[PDB]
Amino acid sequence: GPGSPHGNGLLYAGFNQDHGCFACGMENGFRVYNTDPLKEKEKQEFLEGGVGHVEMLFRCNYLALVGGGKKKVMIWDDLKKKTVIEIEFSTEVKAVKLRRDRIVVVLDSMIKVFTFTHNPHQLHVFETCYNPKGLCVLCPNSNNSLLAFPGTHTGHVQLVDLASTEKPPVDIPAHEGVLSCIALNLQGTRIATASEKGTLIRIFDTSSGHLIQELRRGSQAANIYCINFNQDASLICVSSDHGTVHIFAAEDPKSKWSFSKFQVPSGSPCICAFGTEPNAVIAICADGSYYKFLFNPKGECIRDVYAQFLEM
Repeated sequence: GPGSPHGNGLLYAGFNQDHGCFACGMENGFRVYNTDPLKEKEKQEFLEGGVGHVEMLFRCNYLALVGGGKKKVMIWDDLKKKTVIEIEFSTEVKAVKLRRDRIVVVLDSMIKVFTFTHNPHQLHVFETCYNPKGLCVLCPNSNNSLLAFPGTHTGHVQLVDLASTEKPPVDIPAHEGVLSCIALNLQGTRIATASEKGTLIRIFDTSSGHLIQELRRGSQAANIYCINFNQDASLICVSSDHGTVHIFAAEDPKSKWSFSKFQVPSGSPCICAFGTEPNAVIAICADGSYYKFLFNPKGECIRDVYAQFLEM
């Protein structure tokens, strides 16, 4: 009985590519929500072993699930409502990423890439640094198969084009310190990264590896928990493990510092993404609380929605 941090069964929460849905991995299965307006869309509460990581690929009606036991990847067919592919590993799976034609499995010190077939065939293995958080982004766009992940050298990001594997990877010396957070924009053209120091968020071009914007979260260290771009990557939001969410101008900004910030009253970690409307940010906490805040560059953030999403 390892339980859950909040005693509510929630082991994992994450957004899909455009943040219109989020999924929770629970001790008894998984749950999927429409993000905004908040709506429960699927609840599986009778999956033995639970689910500790959930990846969504609704465009193909699939999810990828990591069993609570951490050694099985299960491809869930969301029309059939069942697992149709299982891959077992001899080490703990930290994350899984999907696109239409690839299953990407993130282990502690390597990333394995498979075909998305009834019998997955391993195509590539990329060594990483130790990667306990399972950092890895995979663009699902038809015309952008970017895979990016922490390189073996501390602070570096490796960028691979799964569509053109013979071209050499791009090696970004993103930070001096251990990487803690990596995020991809919706177009797959920009990645944002933070080290465990968490004072500076850096945005890089995914073709050249060049640094395009550095943002300052603060002068003191923080544990960065989530980063996400808005729809056109004109803004990013950044959350800490204390539940503070900063909103930055990402492109030729007035300031390197955030122009708006809010903090969820639990003081606990949240994931964050922009809502359906461009002046709103969604924050979701493992304690089961959902928040939608409005923002204005010259005003305080105000709370538009509060909900306990595990009560639908």
